[PDB]
Amino acid sequence: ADYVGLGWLNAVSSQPYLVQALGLQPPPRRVDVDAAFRDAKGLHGHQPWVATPLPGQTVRALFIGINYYGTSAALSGCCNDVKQMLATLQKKGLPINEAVILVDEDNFPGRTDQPTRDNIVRYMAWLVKDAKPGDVLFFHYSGHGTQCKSRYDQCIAPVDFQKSGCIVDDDIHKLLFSRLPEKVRLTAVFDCAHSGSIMDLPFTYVCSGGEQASGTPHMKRIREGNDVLGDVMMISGCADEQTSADSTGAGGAATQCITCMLMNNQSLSYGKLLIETRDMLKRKRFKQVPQLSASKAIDLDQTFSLTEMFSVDRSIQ
Repeated sequence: ADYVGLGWLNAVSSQPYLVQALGLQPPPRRVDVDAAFRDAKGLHGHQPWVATPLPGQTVRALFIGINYYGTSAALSGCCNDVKQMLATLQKKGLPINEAVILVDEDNFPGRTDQPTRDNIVRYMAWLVKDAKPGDVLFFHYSGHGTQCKSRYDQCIAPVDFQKSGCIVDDDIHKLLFSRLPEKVRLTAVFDCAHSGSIMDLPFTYVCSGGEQASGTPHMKRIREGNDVLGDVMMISGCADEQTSADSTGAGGAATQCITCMLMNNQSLSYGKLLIETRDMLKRKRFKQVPQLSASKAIDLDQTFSLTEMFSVDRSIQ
């Protein structure tokens, strides 16, 4: 229960790891959200550490890390990403009331269960089911992203995807984002080397190579219409959108982005902080740059946090 003390902040690798593309999958079993929320009743997490509670706010968190041990899909770094995520939240004192940890690593302290399709679906429902105004939700996934046939969709691969199929981004959006009420904040981190999904969110900002701290970044609308009431922030990695003057991938970029953002001790804005994070990723030889997506156009002059509602950038329709 002292994840920092186990070396999970400072004594594990924070370097890129290899992620070879999973390859096209057969059609998945689409989510019945009713069943998911039914099967979530009676599910519970545990308090992973003690920290100073935030008055008027409760914090819930779901962490998923999948290494696919023993298979041709095996990855070396995804459970290690969850280690770093947990230790960073502990170091920064996020007062998590209930956490669920779905990892396939044995002897992982605090592990709740295996990251199978059915567990991922029902625990995604668990994360959002009790959400009241002021609540703070946190979600982290590190594992394969790929594509699956319809009846292509972007999807994530549970540890038992070979038997149970994948989970479509469209269904993740419905489980995690669509059922939040107003005045609830969620942060979702998706560390997928080979899916460019932003989980169908309407606004995004990519911190590409030409951005400068002395610039004035804004999010942009990329989808018409919106079904998310809550304040959802997503961090992922993507290809640099700056044109260069000059499948296998690097895993771990999104996790390094969020942990770096949190480890910065200076209360920087979203905008300034993403520049620092972009520079870190390049330094450490990651392929990706930071991508911040959201359910509202966030004013990037707002201070980064996990806990606060967004200040809306009224310049973005």
